[PDB]
Amino acid sequence: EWQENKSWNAHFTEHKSQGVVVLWNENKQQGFTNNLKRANQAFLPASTFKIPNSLIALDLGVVKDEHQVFKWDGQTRDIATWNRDHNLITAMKYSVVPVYQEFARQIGEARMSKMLHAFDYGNEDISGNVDSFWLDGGIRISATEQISFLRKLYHNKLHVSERSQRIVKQAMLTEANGDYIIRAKTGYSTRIEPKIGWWVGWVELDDNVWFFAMNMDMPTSDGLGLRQAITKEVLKQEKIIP
Amino acid sequence: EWQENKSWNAHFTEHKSQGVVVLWNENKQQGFTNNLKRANQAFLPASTFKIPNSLIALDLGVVKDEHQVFKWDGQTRDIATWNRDHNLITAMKYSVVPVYQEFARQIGEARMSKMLHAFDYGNEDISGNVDSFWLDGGIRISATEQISFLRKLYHNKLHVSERSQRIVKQAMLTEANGDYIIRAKTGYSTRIEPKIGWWVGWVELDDNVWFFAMNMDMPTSDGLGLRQAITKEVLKQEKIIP
Ligand SMILES: O=C(O)c1cccc(-c2ccncc2)c1
Ligand SMILES: O=C(O)c1cccc(-c2ccncc2)c1
Ligand SMILES: [Cl-]
Repeated sequence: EWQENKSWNAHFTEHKSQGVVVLWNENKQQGFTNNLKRANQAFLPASTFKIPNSLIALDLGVVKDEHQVFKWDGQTRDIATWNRDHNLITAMKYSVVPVYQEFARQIGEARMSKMLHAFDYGNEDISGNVDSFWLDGGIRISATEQISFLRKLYHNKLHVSERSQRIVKQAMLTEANGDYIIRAKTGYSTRIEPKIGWWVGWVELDDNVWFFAMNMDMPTSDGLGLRQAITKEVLKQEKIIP
Repeated sequence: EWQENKSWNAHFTEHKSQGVVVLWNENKQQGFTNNLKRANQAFLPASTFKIPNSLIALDLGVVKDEHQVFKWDGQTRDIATWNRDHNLITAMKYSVVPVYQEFARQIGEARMSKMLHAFDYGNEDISGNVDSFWLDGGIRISATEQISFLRKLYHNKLHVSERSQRIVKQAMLTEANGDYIIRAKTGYSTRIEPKIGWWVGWVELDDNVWFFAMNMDMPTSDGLGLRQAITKEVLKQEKIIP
């Protein structure tokens, strides 16, 4: 079941923003959120779509392994980190859109659609440009649906090879220490309203795993750092991390 | 290719200790150490042997995956974390000797011997008790030999399944942030003189990989923390980590 905790809103109001945090206790099979309605509100996935995109590219051979180099095309873009060669790890670390756009082109409209249906991903609607539908197309997904999708990935239950799912889980590595491990992916939807920021993944503990998925209104890029900051303060309140 | 940098000794002396640090730049294929002799002096692997031990156990089916639970045998031991159920992740995280002793028993002398030779691991001598040879048996490995093994693990070139190697590298995960990822294994040898502590692994960067292997005199358990502190103080000096 699910369960609402309005107290987390204090973290959002503390930063003069508003959004939703959704946690899932794998052991107890229980979910927690500050806003059950927005937890089920479907938004554009934006760069969080790089998870299923990576899975499909790997399983089809578009990506050989996490070391394959995808050379810069030479176009100077507003994000400096995008103007250099990348591999799967760095491409996901820096949310390099142009690399995954090339993945989607080679994947193809048809194969992308078939796989997202097998993943049961959001509304499964890729309408728009094959190389930007997750940014300005018709695909939509809610926070609870992210967790459902993420859970399949953790258990290697998605309909792709185990290898592909392990590699993507490796590429999602964000932070790790003696207390926890975080495998997650950021997102920043700016092309179509509402402008929001994503952060979806999970926290690995010794004896349990806490899946999470959060989105928040992001009218300007200054507040991107709040995606992780607000998430972590909820984790510290729930005593999941020191 | 190899170069000696006696300046690093300052990090050992300010802590009233002695030891060796060995670095290998994968891109440039160059190695650096503070003591060429000790870098090639072979010691007992101790708990660093849990890398090859895990690889063999996985490849033979002794360990099904990183989720298989290994039940505490109900015998109280002086290490609190050992009086607990474990999987490969927590077992390696907490150096749970009893769990790996059962691995070796199930693996068997013959298969254990055969595999270590394929790995070209240390002196490849499993002489002693199958359930403790890496602690008070005849097997020996030097810091430089550890790196040659670690490098084969990183490139999946060892004579075991790719999956087995990916799993162990996941279990080796120790620390991660926006600047680097560390996958390593600690060691603490006390049954045969000299008493030492190990730390072998590597640092993953965006554009390079730094392999490392260090051991230091450990007369008492009070200085175990210096294994990581000293190693990191060298990494900062070589500007491998901020
Ligand atoms: O957080 C993300 O996922 C993401 C993706 C693409 C671009 C940017 C971005 C845009 C402007 N200034 C800073 C960062 C962020
Ligand atoms: O650091 C390790 O890898 C390790 C492995 C096994 C045991 C111990 C140990 C033994 C006594 N007191 C404290 C710790 C340490
Ligand atoms: Cl990993």
